[PDB]
Amino acid sequence: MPEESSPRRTPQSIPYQDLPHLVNADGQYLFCRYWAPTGTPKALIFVSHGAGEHSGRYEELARMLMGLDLLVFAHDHVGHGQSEGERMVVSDFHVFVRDVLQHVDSMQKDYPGLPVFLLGHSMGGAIAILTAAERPGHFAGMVLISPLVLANPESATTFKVLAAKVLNSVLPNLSSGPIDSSVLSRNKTEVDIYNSDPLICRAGLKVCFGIQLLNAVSRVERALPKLTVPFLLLQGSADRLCDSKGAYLLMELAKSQDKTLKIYEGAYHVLHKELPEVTNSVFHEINMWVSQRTA
Ligand SMILES: O=C(c1ccco1)N1CCN([C@@H]2CC(=O)N(c3ccc(-c4ccc(F)cc4)cc3)C2)CC1
Repeated sequence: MPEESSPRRTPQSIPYQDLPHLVNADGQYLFCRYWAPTGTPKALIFVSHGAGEHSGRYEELARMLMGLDLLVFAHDHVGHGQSEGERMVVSDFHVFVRDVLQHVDSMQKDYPGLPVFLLGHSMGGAIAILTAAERPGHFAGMVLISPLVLANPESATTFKVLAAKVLNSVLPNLSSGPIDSSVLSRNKTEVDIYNSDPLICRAGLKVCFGIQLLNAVSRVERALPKLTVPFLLLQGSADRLCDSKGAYLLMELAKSQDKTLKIYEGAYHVLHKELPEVTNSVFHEINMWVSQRTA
């Protein structure tokens, strides 16, 4: 008599059968999160995290959105957090977009008729832009916190010089330095918390993953003229990763009839984990923007 194989587990050894999950098109398990209101939801909102992090970093923002009677959902992208995959490896950037679409499609089946929004930060913001561009007219709105639109010219040059070797030769272990958290938030407590979270990937960016991030920038650039979804764009002027010029480029090139930009003077990259004055303002502005577009 044949027997079923040992239960499939997260990279942290927890059986997926004990957790909310989804199996993507490549047969990889993605860990899922849900924050649902007690009544009937007004809308659905997908939360898209960035490179090296995971959906658990959005707990407070998700609970604020749930308090507005929206059903919030998320997953850890492939190679991240509690999902499967070689850490910070992706065969092609589109895998991230494909997986977001599968989860959105799955959720719209269980809750039909509801409008669906996207919220993304950094690489997760590039994913949100590409997801909306793939389905024009389908999403009710998008909230972008420092999206990857234009990379910091210094970081782009470093990755274009490191790609030069990998694209022309076989160098599977080639990597750049790790994500420097101290220059991504002025809130030292938040930097310390990020540095203490075991689910964050602290290794240096592999050149093959940096190539997929440069692909994402190129794809976002082509997608901008086709974007029509309503969006709220939050950007810090002292962003060392996602150059503020990209936020201005997104306001200029998108065709969306409903687009708004809020610049946070002197703020660093991670606006939702910045100084309390900035983070409180970010939560308030997202609350107002989504409240005005839901009923
Ligand atoms: O919560 C925190 C935190 C709290 C306090 C301090 O930090 N986070 C740290 C930053 N991290 C970002 C997510 C993401 O996509 N990152 C990233 C973006 C572009 C790149 C990029 C690099 C080179 C390039 F050429 C293009 C893009 C690299 C990484 C980072 C979000 C989570």
